[PDB]
Amino acid sequence: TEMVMVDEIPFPPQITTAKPLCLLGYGITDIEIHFLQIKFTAIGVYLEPEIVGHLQPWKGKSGKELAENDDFFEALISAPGEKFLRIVVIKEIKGSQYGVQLESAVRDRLAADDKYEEEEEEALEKVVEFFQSKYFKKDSIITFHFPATSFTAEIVFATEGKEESKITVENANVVEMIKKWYLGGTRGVSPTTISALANTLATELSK
Amino acid sequence: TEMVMVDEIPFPPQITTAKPLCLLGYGITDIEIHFLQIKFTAIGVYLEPEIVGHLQPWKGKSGKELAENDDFFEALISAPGEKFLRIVVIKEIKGSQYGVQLESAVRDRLAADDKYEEEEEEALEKVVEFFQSKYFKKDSIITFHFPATSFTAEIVFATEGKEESKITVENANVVEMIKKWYLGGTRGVSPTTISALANTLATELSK
Repeated sequence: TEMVMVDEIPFPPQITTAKPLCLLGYGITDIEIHFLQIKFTAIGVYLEPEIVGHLQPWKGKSGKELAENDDFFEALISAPGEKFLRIVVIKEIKGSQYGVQLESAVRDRLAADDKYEEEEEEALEKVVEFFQSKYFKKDSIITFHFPATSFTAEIVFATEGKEESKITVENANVVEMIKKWYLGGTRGVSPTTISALANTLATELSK
Repeated sequence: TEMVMVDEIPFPPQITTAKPLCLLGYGITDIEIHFLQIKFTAIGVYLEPEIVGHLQPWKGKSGKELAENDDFFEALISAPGEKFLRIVVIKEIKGSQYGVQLESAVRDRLAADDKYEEEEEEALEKVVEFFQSKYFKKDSIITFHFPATSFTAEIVFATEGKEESKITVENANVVEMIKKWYLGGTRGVSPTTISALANTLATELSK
């Protein structure tokens, strides 16, 4: 089966964790400023096809109204089942620059919920340390696997030449805010990914 | 004599037009966002040493107070004498992306002064057309020469391989707003260049 080209970067149409997962959304992170676009990463979102059954309260809704519906994305983020994010570096950067973008996104959300406590701080520190020790060359790959059987996340960094590097995040709140960074509707870091997911899910939910 | 390294790009310490001109300020254009710096261009500002005599109303002022003094930079922009800007591309871009940044900076200033009239529009169109036909490879060089003897500007684009390409801007108002884009104090496109000029001129004005 053919790779899906996401802004000229190949993505598998299916990934298997504990279950077969389908590519149901993809997009990029970028900035458009001074009449210029600069692309940072490409993203693929992999979900169980059965997620359409968990999202039946939104059947008949269009992609445009699902794209602006933060309750919908809240349900998707918390739906039961396996989930997997695949991120491919476009602009080379220091690992610690992604670390701090992540840390700031997670800390901000924890603080807003008053959940920035000892365990969250310790878990987030371990994630920051993990990225601090990496260099994100172009086509490097970060993956976030969210298993259905625990409120944890396994983070893998892969780059040609080196062996895969891995950590497991054990704090549920930190794991939730990582999911929200990428998947929280109008607050997601990648509006293109949100629109693709929302359009793909609206179509599946109409059937 | 040694080249002056401006963020790893060489700049002559002196350029000769109608008169010998000294490098009195240099800096970069950049964006700092998402905990990351992206550098667009390096700038050198070349002025007659005699400009210190035209700026005597600001003698005894420090670099920090000259850096926040828009009357000072207004006097520098309009002072008599030869002036030369040298811009070296760091991030490769389309010519039309610099064209539109320029056009938007000039048009905005003309509009604020209600000077966006037929002649200005025609002159600015010719500048936009000039850049539209170029590709700004890294280390390409844009120079703006402002002669003391007319209210005009000669723009030169140079890149290795190709011959120099040149146009002459004949509209005084457009030429003034180009100078202000780069040199207008707290409104300049390059705060680093402003600070360097202001510190260099403060020191010379103290002698």
